[PDB]
Amino acid sequence: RSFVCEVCTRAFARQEHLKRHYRSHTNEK
Ligand SMILES: [Zn+2]
Repeated sequence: RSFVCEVCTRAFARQEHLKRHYRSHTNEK
């Protein structure tokens, strides 16, 4: 019911967190 990093399947209260979180998963900005 809340964004979830399909990568580490991490859920956050904010989207930015996810996005920014991904930054690590890769390097796409
Ligand atoms: Zn993740």
